[PDB]
Amino acid sequence: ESADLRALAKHLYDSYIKSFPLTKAKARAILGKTTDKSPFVIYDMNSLMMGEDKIKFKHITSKEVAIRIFQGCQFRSVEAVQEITEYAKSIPGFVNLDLNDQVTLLKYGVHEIIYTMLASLMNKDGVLISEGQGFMTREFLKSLRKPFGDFMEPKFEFAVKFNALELDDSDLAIFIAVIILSGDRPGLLNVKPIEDIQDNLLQALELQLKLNHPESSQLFAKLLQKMTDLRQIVTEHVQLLQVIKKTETHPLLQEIYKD
Amino acid sequence: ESADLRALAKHLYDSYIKSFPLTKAKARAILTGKTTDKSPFVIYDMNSLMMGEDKIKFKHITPLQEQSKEVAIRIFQGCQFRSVEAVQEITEYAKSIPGFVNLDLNDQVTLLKYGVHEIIYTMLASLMNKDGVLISEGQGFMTREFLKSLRKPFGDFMEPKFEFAVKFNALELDDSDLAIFIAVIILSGDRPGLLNVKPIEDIQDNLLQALELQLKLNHPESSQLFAKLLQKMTDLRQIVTEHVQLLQVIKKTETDMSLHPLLQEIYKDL
Repeated sequence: ESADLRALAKHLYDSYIKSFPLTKAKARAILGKTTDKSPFVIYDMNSLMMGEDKIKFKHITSKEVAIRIFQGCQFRSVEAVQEITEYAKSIPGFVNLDLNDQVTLLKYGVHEIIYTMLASLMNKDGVLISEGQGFMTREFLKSLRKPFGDFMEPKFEFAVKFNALELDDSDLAIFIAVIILSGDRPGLLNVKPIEDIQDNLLQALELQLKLNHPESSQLFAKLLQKMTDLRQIVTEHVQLLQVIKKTETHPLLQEIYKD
Repeated sequence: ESADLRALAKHLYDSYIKSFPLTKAKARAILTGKTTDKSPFVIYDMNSLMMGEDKIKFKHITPLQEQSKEVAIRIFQGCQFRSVEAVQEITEYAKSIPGFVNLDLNDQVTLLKYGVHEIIYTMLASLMNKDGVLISEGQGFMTREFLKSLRKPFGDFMEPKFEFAVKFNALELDDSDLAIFIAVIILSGDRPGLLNVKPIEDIQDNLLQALELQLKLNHPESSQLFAKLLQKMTDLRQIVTEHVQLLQVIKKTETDMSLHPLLQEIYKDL
């Protein structure tokens, strides 16, 4: 009954809160009033350099600033992937799946989930970095050299539209689960169970959206159609990655942050 | 009330039958073996193609020297004007979508500019099965294999269409479903360049409501089909792009073959 879907909804939520440090609620308060610890604003080359100094960076140390930002973005991408992999393991039924299938789903669902949540740390003027301690302005990012100047923009554009839906953490938890249980990933050895689980997640999400957003007409449908926006954001990111790789192309560091 | 939603479904289904000669119902009866219709002539090779001309009448593109005005090109020019026809048909359909003609002239053109092809492959599926596709109103049937064996660049145009058609057809949707779905596709508020997005989103929202009702009523047992169908809109975007790159390869592999102006204009695309 309803209960069953809510139980699953509460579960994914609590699981989402444990797996992810910076939630959308927290990020919003930061982006948002809660004035008494405003983030360090990076909008300048000097801002950046004071920032790397003042604020905390576990990924670095004459090498373009542009190239050191893009790399950073990647380093952070790899952290999120572990957070996501742990959360996926809490989705009822995910572990019982063929181990290879689990790997393929994660392998293809990671970018989509990464960008969905990035929107939670974004607004039309910038993004939260250093897991909330900072805020890199959109203008500063768009301001980087040729290939690197337009690498976050497509993401900011998606964020503005996705955020229009005004979803919250409890909404997003079920949503990212649906994305992981995608039966159309290439190489899947057994689609039925995956598809059988996404179906159950889709009902939980639909009910969750309806109880959580009575007035928000057909929100379920609008969210599901934003899933194309992501696919395009993903296809489009691997393309710049192509370009770049014909700019830049440590050996041990390259192995950890492969794709 | 849902009564307003059913009326809307009934209305769109009606305009759909009126705007599209070859429906899915007719397409299937011809493909499966029903007496309600006749058998198609099958084009599975170079010679069936030859024989295809007499029997099957298209006039579109019939002979132009040996396979030199290449069977490939000839088939392509044909598939071009068929596309042009579909566009006109989808255009006529769109005019009946409540509210669509009441929008800014600029947006109407932009909605069709981007919705047309997504609709063409959605509907083209009804004319396909893992083995081939109906051509010339269903009079003919061209094999997936004949089509994949063409000149280096043209043997790649239809495959991702078949690829999509097989999974999409797995949904077992009928004409009453597609009419509302096709409507939704057109009323896409996120199209690039839309001056007014709001009037459009309010119309799609109602259509989404109509489609949502339609599915659960027409497909009682097919769980979450509504979400399953919406997610299909993704495979559609990839069909389009995938194809634009090919049109770009064509535009210069063959500088002697012409592209229909209509199709050309709709192409400063996505």
